[PDB]
Amino acid sequence: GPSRVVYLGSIPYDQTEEQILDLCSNVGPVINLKMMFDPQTGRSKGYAFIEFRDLESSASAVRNLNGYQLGSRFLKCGYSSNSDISG
Repeated sequence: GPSRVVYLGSIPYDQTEEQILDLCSNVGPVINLKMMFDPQTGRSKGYAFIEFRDLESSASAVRNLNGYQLGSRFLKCGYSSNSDISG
């Protein structure tokens, strides 16, 4: 059914968690954010899970961030679940 959680993919590898939190906060209030990193190098894997406070905000993220041009990359954004953001 509906979800507060989205995935955000194709993120430039140099984007920080702070930057992605700013991008998402613009869309709406964020209550959790998990950026994926390589366990050894710490290098970004170029995707994240974001949980918004409400359903309107996650829907807005899917609408506004899917295909959003961030530097040279085109973001992908769709619905995810509690399982994804919890690991």
